[PDB]
Amino acid sequence: MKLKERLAELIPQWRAEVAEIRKKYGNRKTMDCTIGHAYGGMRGLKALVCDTSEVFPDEGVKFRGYTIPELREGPHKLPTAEGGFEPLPEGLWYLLLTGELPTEEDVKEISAEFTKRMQNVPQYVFDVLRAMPVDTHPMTMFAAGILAMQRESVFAKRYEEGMRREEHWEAMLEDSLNMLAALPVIAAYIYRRKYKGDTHIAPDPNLDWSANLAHMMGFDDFEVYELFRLYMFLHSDHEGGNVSAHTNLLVNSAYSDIYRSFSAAMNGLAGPLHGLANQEVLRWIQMLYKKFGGVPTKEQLERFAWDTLNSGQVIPGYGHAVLRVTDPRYVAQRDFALKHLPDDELFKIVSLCYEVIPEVLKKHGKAKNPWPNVDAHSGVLLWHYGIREYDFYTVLFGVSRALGCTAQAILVRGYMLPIERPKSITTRWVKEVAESLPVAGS
Amino acid sequence: MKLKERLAELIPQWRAEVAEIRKKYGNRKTMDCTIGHAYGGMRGLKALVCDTSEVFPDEGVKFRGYTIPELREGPHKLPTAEGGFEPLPEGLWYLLLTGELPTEEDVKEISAEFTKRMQNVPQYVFDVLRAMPVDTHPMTMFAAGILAMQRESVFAKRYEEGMRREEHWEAMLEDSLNMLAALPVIAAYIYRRKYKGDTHIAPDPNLDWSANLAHMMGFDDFEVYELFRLYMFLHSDHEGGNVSAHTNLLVNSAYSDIYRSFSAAMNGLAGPLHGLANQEVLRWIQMLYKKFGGVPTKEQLERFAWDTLNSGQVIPGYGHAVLRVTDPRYVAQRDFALKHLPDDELFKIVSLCYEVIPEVLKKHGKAKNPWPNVDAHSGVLLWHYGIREYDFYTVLFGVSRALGCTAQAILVRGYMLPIERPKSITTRWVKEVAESLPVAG
Amino acid sequence: MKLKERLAELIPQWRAEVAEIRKKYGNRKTMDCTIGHAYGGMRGLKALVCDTSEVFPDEGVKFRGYTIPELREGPHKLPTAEGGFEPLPEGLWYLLLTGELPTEEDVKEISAEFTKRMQNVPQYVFDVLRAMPVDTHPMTMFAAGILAMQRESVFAKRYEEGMRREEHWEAMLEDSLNMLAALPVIAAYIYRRKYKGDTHIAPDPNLDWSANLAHMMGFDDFEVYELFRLYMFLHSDHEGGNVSAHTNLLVNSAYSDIYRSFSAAMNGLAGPLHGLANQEVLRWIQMLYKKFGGVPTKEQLERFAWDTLNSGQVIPGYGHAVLRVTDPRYVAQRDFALKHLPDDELFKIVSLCYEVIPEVLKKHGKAKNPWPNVDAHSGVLLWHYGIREYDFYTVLFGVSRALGCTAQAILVRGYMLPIERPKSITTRWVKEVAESLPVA
Amino acid sequence: MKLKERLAELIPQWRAEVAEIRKKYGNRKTMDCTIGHAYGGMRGLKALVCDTSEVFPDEGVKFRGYTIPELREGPHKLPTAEGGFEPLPEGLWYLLLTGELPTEEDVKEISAEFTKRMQNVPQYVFDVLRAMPVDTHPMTMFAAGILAMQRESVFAKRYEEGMRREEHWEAMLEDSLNMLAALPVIAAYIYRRKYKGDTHIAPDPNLDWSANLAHMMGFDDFEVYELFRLYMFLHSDHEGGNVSAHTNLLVNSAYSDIYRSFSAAMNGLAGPLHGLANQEVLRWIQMLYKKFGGVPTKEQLERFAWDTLNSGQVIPGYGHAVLRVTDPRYVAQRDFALKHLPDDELFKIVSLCYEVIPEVLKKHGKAKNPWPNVDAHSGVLLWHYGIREYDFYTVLFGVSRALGCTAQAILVRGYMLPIERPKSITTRWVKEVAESLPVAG
Ligand SMILES: CC(=O)SCCNC(=O)CCNC(=O)[C@H](O)C(C)(C)COP(=O)(O)OP(=O)(O)OC[C@H]1O[C@@H](n2cnc3c(N)ncnc32)[C@H](O)[C@@H]1OP(=O)(O)O
Ligand SMILES: CC(C)(COP(=O)(O)OP(=O)(O)OC[C@H]1O[C@@H](n2cnc3c(N)ncnc32)[C@H](O)[C@@H]1OP(=O)(O)O)[C@@H](O)C(=O)NCCC(=O)NCCS
Ligand SMILES: O=C([O-])CC(=O)C(=O)O
Ligand SMILES: O=C([O-])CC(=O)C(=O)O
Ligand SMILES: O=C([O-])CC(=O)C(=O)O
Repeated sequence: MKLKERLAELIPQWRAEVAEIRKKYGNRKTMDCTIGHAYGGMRGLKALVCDTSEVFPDEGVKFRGYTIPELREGPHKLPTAEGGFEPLPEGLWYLLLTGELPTEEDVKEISAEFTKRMQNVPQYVFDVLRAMPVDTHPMTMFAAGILAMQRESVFAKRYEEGMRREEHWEAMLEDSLNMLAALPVIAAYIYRRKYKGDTHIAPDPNLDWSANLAHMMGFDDFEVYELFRLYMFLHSDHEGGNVSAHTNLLVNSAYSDIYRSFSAAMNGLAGPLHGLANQEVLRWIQMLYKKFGGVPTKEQLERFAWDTLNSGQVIPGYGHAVLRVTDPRYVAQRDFALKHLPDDELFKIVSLCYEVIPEVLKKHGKAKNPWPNVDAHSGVLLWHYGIREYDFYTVLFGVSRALGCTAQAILVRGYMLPIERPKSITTRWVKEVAESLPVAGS
Repeated sequence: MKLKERLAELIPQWRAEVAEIRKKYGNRKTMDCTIGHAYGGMRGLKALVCDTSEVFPDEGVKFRGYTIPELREGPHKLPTAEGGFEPLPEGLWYLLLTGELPTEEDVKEISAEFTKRMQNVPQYVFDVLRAMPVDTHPMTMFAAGILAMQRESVFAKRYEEGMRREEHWEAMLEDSLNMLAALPVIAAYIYRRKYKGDTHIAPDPNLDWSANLAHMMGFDDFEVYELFRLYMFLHSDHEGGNVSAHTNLLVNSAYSDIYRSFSAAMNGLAGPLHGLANQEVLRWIQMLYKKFGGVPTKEQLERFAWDTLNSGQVIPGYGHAVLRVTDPRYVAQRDFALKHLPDDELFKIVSLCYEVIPEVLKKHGKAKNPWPNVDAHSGVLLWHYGIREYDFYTVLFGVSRALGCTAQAILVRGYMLPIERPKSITTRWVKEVAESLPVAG
Repeated sequence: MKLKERLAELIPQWRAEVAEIRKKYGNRKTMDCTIGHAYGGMRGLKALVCDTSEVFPDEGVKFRGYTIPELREGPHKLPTAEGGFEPLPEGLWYLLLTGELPTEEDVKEISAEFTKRMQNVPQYVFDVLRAMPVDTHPMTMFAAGILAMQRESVFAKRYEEGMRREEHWEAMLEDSLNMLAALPVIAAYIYRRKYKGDTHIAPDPNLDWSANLAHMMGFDDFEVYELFRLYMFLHSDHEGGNVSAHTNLLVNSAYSDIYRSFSAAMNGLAGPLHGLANQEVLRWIQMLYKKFGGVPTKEQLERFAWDTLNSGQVIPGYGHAVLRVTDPRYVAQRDFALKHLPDDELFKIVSLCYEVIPEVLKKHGKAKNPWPNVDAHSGVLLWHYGIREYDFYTVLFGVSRALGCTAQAILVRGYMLPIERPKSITTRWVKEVAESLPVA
Repeated sequence: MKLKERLAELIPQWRAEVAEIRKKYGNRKTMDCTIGHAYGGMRGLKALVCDTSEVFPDEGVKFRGYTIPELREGPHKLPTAEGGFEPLPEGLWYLLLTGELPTEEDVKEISAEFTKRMQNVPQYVFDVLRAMPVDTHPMTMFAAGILAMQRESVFAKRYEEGMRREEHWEAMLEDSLNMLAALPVIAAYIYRRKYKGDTHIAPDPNLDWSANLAHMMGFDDFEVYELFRLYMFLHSDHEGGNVSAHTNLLVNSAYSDIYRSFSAAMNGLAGPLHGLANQEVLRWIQMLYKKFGGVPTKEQLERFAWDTLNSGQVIPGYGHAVLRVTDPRYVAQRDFALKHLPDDELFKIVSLCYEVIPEVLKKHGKAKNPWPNVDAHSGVLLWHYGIREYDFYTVLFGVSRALGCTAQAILVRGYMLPIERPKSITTRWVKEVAESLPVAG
């Protein structure tokens, strides 16, 4: 498999380079660590490594150096499905792992690997899923189902039998192949059992990964396959500092396998502060629609935005700190709606918003960035094609972000990064010492 | 419950204090952040707040200011079971939450809440546990059963009903009582199914929390109860920077409830680098006894230690970097053995090790610490009484450590600390800019 | 446990005696092995060892030298339940193992050990039984339940860890205590699921083993407790050579643990020539009662007996492989019935058969034994007290016969007897050499 | 089906021949019965009839007069798979029942019958299997599933309804066909659940019986299919007197159906001294290999054999109750290894064992047969092809041995042999009487 033969060459180089970076430049200072950082969620503190994606506050997130547009269209385009436009997550994943663009064949090998292993979800994983009351939240069911599959972990097995640190990444790749293949199956199982009368649709062995997720949920239109593919591409990764990506690295750092690290990560993604934005945006949009008995005019939408902001509320999906431009992930999805559903009422509102809202956020002047993010666009897309089960949206997210998390975990284990072990401090000590302490600088 | 009425008075005070500390001293620098932290798992980086316990290099861990001697023996001794000597975790928990020492009444209220609530483990939790093949690792079973119980989360439900941040700690507390009550039942269920022929022993409503775990695992000797109480006490908390306590805090920072954070924390505990040390020690002691056909002499042990150190190995249970004195958690456990099982042979090796290994580690001069930690003593105690299922040792650990994780989670949600969102950096950026960075100093 | 302390003395002794026998007398001839033996199910062949019991053609079974009357009536009467008359099987089991008569206190130890270990049937055993469809034959359910419990086998675990032959008996004893405690629980569960609407009754912790089976099956009655005690006493053991006992020895001889060897045995007891006769007697008694609208005359019964034989059938409950006199196991149940239900009409038919059928069978002139065996009497007792689930009768048998199976397997492992592996022969060889062989 | 048409003529002939023999040659003496026989496991005592096969002390097994070479290569080579070399068990079975060598067409009739009925394993058997904890030994799982399926016995249903003794062999044949079809499915379910992540592969209707078992286990190489064919053939049958065959006859004799008689026989095969030796052989080789970190010297193996003897353990894979020479089932398997895997490490240890272990057992002086048996060789063959789960090896044996068990049960109910019921004797009797008894010569 190209993906592995390649990683067999690159990872020992990278390991040597990281060893060199630690020895030679370990003592280079990047910043001051303050009291503020400890009480402030480490916000700003350069504490983590991640090589799969990087946010440039001018341009947006980039995957191994490449912009999102570049990878969606033009000579840098990632391989599609036969007769498709949208880039397959399978090829995206190859990129995150190798830093290199995959060929057509490279991607067909990953799709085949995911397809073959998609048949190897253990029966007991379903037994476990069926044991959970049906009204359990989908993110609980999802994480639990992932965790139960831990019995099949090749990393745990091999760790216990005795394996060199040099082989960690190989076992992590093998487990990641297995778990990634499992996720559409588990997710679909949950979807079907909760929402669609407990009727189960098997994988089609001719579909790519994302499309199979759609097929197994019960959607077979070409457009939905294309949506799923795009969705999975865009949401795959976003640095390592978000709660879910961080949890993954943290639990991985103790040599806990991907089933443990990833399911932990999902427990994190399930949190209301990490995993709900998509849904809140959508719910808002639909409230607008109900309020104005249809699409509002440019004027009505300005009047509403002003009243929202003046009673101290936020406009969902707009105005998050890190960027200073429009999220490429938003732009990609706008592009998709304009092509395949331009006359959708709820999307018209989203389109009106893209025109109005940043003009209102600029003249209100409370947001240093007035532009939308990826979560501003996704909801209407799902809803249009009849995926209307808000709670489940976070599962879809989780399915995508496993691309990032597995790639990251394979790499840091390839690099042989040590256990994540910050130092906590007590308020007792803060109060003892704070006066004696230098201000940030000197 | 006094604990609640008390937290009602204290947590607003602590919330206002922490606001003030952030405003007035946020800009105070504690240390240099380096490349080395980012590629070194943040070793040393004062990035977290934990007010439940603190490690002093020259004394050991302290719980809310108080040493282990103070609480176990000393002038501030925590309430025991009737007839008992060892401190009840129920009172330690009270202390971790309030920073104040419990009365006998306070401990009984907590004991009584854990007992009542021990009857409220949903049937579906057992269904889930049973659906897992019996040869599944017990820490996977443990974390999965806890996670399944997420459906009963009061936090989760109240968050969606819409609730002020001001009330977070109350929901966290409620869930924390339910979960803690459930942990012994889940852990016992796993033990009985895997190791004891799938026969199930119900909670005794007259036993404290620790004892009930022993009871439900099928051990009713007073000494065993006393061991369980001590164990649960010693292992309850060790700062917030360790993987499990950190995982707990991290996932909690997203407003995920205690079942999600604690199950996640347990996935980290399951990690070979975090959860196995007392087993490794015990097997080490067990190998010595096999090798010398009994307790080695001073001289056999010294040779074997020097041989060990001269092939680049470490001696398990000894020579950890943070302490510079013997871990008081080790001392308390040695005190227990000397008193209750002094002729146990594996104990005799452990005790001999206490004399011999520090001397060999001083002479060898490589260790900045020649002394043992908790993990060097805990195995032979468990094994003495017939808890011999190595893999399950991490579950006992987990049960104890829930006392600390719950306390820390209740607290930081009282404080209303924000989400944990550090910044990641690229090797690409480091390789570019490293040469142009100042050196720390 | 006195039982163990005693076996700890006795088995080393017996093992040395058996060694001595094999060395000094191994080549001592007992009988001729013939072609009839090989094609005739080994009838008469002294091929096996059993020290628990011996079946005398002209006297009946003896348990370690002691007759049923000796142990039920006196002058060597075993301990009873408090206020009971019937011997407790706990006491019989003690005697089968040691060859010594138990004290009262020795029997309470065993009762208390069964009661304690009764609480230790694994949940997964029930899981297994519930997965069997409810119309499954109950002997199928029984053997499966026992076999599933093989996962808790101490012999199996210890064998793998490494143990010398001398230690086998101790592992066999531990498993036998666990399994024997389990059988009443498993039997009751099957009974209650099949026949009593799937409601389940726990062990009562102040009942002996036999009476706990009755209790858990739903019958709380002194006479019933007494019947079960007697029943379990009587079917306990009957030499080494019957199909169930022999199956147990055979599978045991390859170092398979008691769950394997006993479940195998129950597969054999489930067989129509070994375990169904109780039932066939009852049905035949009920047929008589229906035809003649009550208890028949001696004339009506004789006709019906002749009509049974002319239609090519056996008269059930009569005859035996080796017995040639009235089975003492029959007589003991006759005494029970005379005492507790002498006006019961089915019983009346059974009693009338005792006077009439032996004459019929003597004249018929085929049967080598014209007298009743145990199976002639058991059904009408069970039926009288409200146990009417015919197929389940063989389970009760199974629970009892466990007593002798456990004792024998423990002993033979104590002795360290080797694997049972006789030589087979072909019909081709026989045909070629038969003329040249000597006669016996 | 030719098989049945042929049995319908042959069995009445055999029935009558038997009846005549019982009548005419009942009192023919074959040998003396001794105290030795009663206390020595009947060793040598001609106490059973078997017509499928006969084990010669000095040559090993013959199936209906034919040797293994004769049927595998020799002038009377059984039909293979298309493009195959190894003989198919389907044809050996036809030989066992009829005494006649099958055609191509007769073997395809049986293969097709197995294939068709492979689909008819009830759902409840799989429910029973899953109800068992996954760490249950395979041989217990195998026996239990077989036993659960007793519900579908035609013989037990027809017996309960009233059926003549003459229709017995017919009901036994119908049941055997169904059960034999079931055993690969049942065996493969156990293999998959325990060892391959609880995913399940359906039968392939284009495969013969042995190959389909591999297929359903997860192994599809031709050489693997060939190994299974040879394996199922070699372990089919071995006289009446082996513990499994005899347990089957014993239970059969009370009119218990094949599901009861064969599950019973499997509880006997599971014994360390019987079929479980194929597992024990590999466990023993493993301990060897670990002790000397690789292929040991002659001296190291010598020392190792003796240490197992001196610790009161058996050396698995050597010895036999009738064999007094190297087992031709062994020689056959060696042949297979030399051809297919001559350089395998484990195979080298087995080859070494063939020189050394007989030498040890001669000097030790107790074994009547110092040479290897079938179970010495079988494990290494499977291990080579990636079937390394040695606890499963006795299940494969069982699937094969069902062939012999079914052939014998059908025949003996055709002959109408009676219940097996030898006489037991007491030790008390032996003491009193022994001095008076004649010495046998
Ligand atoms: C069932 C099958 O498929 S094949 C054979 C069984 N499988 C095994 O490899 C088990 C190991 N082998 C043995 O135990 C024996 O050879 C068996 C199982 C065949 C038993 O057969 P027996 O006829 O009782 O053996 P044999 O007549 O040689 O026994 C005489 C003595 O030799 C010993 N002996 C025989 N084979 C072995 C052996 N492989 N290792 C150690 N001791 C042995 C016996 O234990 C006995 O010792 P004892 O006098 O202290 O009781
Ligand atoms: C138990 C039993 C099967 C043993 O049979 P056995 O060892 O073959 O007995 P015998 O040596 O007395 O058999 C000789 C003949 O008498 C016949 N016979 C024996 N008992 C008989 C009976 N109760 N009714 C009719 N005929 C009988 C046999 O069928 C045989 O007939 P055959 O010569 O036509 O073949 C036999 O006595 C019998 O069939 N009994 C009835 C069933 C029963 O109640 N069994 C309980 C067993 S504890
Ligand atoms: O005891 C532990 O788990 C280690 C620990 O607390 C820490 O390093 O902070
Ligand atoms: O003894 C026999 O063979 C038949 C019998 O009565 C029994 O097994 O109890
Ligand atoms: O064990 C026996 O006696 C004969 C046999 O099956 C065997 O070698 O498998």
